[PDB]
Amino acid sequence: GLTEEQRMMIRELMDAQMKTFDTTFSHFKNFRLPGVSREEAAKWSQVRKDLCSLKVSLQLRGEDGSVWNYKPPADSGGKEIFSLLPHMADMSTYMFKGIISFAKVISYFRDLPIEDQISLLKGAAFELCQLRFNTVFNAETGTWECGRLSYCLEQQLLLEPMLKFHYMLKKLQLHEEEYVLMQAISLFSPDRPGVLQHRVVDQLQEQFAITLKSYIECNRPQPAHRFLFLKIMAMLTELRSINAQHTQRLLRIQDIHPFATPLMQELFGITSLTERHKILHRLLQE
Amino acid sequence: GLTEEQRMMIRELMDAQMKTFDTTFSHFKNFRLPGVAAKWSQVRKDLCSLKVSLQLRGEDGSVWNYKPPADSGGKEIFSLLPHMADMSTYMFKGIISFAKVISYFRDLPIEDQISLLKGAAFELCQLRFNTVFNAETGTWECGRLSYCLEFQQLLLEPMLKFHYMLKKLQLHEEEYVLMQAISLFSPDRPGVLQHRVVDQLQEQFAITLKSYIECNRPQPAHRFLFLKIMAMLTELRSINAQHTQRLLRIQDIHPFATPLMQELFGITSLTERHKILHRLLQE
Ligand SMILES: CC(C)(O)CNC(=O)C[C@H]1CN(S(=O)(=O)c2ccc(F)cc2)c2ccc(C(O)(C(F)(F)F)C(F)(F)F)cc2S1
Repeated sequence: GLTEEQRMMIRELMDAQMKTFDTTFSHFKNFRLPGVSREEAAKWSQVRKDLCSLKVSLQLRGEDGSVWNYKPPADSGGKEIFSLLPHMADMSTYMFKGIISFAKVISYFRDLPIEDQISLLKGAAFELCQLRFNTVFNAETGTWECGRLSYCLEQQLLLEPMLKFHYMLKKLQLHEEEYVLMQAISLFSPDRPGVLQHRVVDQLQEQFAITLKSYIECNRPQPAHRFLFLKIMAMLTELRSINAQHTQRLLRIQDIHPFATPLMQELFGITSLTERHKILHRLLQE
Repeated sequence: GLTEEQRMMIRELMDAQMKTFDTTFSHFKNFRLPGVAAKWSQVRKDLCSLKVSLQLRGEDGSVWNYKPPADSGGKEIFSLLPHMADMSTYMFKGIISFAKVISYFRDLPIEDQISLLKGAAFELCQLRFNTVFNAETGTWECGRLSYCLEFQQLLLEPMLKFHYMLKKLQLHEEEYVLMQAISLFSPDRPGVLQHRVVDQLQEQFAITLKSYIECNRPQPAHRFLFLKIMAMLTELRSINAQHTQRLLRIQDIHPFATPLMQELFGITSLTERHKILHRLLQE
């Protein structure tokens, strides 16, 4: 169906995925859990909007069958709005370490300069996390099934860009190979801030895009999936728009309530690329 | 009507109840929680019948709910035990404080103070838990903490039957506190030397309770109330004997009791053998 170069490209991405994506969250342990001025007011009013827009309940299923469940608090008008942030900080960081490992194991990425690698990971980390999270998303129950951990959502949610993305991507019933090809397309994005070898990255992305188009023609019937490829490219455009939204969101919260882990500060630009990104450089050279 | 001596007696117990019973459970903190041989066949039969889910409401409105694991079998049946022991110890410390602020109890030799406390701790705890028990939901509403029952099968557990039965009488605060005093001043407890004084004390609290009822409960619903309460107390003594035996069987195959519980229950001269009690009674 596809060429041998195309089959081997997929095989490389699928290997990279099986090796670095802990699908059952079996190594995500020792994480934190929620406990048992005119200019500043404008900041707090905005941050309150950023957080109350997405509400989930936590479910922790014990090995024995015991179930711990965390229902979030209402906006009383204080710090309670930040109860889930250290837990989300640990979850994001775990997910990011997986994504750095994923990129690192790909030859086309490994063969790029360290500075380009850093810039590509800074620009794509969140996007790759969401695509990965989409694979554990249950659209019937409104839940992300993260092994023993579950995140249960509480047309009200269909307005929230992040939620509409998960519901829509899940609707496409994508294959493991298609999710992984979406990951490469997003990772090898030439238009990222700080990318030097723009030409090489553009030729790499186009080859991943061609392989995805070719994979759809060979593996899917006629013609229900006629525009599946273009539907996928639309989702990635939307994903990049949610990424810009999410960076402004995170930075605003970080500004009034510091919560990001050391790796999150590096990825998001919270206070010479190798000098400003020492954790990332270590992780890439391991 | 009530005599001046009876009115003062109620007043004192009521004042002792408020000083020593934190009904909102606001000072209950730093407690353990479940993690995020034919004796085993009997110990499992003790634990299984008393199945509860735990709820924790934060000041913010946030709620942590714990659903327990099923049997077979398996050390998972001992999940709520460290927590239960922390809650018990906290209640027993309030019961100890309750006894201490009572003049009638203070004027007793330290050995009898220990003997009465060892005999009544569980009984007084059960009486105080009944006041926070909601019979409509089967929940002990202990402030931020809630213990919810997971039917004729539920009623097969005497401790659980006692709670529904006692709640049906719809007792006043004065009646609950007089029951505590009657159960505390039990002359028949092991090691009680001052039998006569304790028995005289018990008869005056029982007389005070009878007088309180005649003076305040004239409704047909409350006919025979005094004798029902007295039958409930005898029933509470029976449950207490069964509970001590259940605890000793659980502790033997799975040690969980705090140092105060080991003292109160016997788990291993009176003042030396009960150092913590002796300290608490002096402090
Ligand atoms: C008043 C309250 C209690 O309602 C406030 N809302 C919450 O505490 C919801 C949590 C969960 N979510 S979420 O609902 O958007 C979500 C949950 C699970 C998922 F897998 C994906 C999204 C989330 C996601 C990212 C992020 C972050 O990326 C963000 F803070 F946005 F930067 C983080 F990981 F860095 F923290 C935060 C949250 S907070």
